[PDB]
Amino acid sequence: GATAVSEWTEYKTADGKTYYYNNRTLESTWEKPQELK
Repeated sequence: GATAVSEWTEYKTADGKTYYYNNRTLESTWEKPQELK
């Protein structure tokens, strides 16, 4: 398994944006990792 659409969680900010947070790595980001659609 690798980049098989997963290892990322979505979150909504007060601003009204949906960001993501890699759990396995614990890394947040605003840009989607072309594997969360």
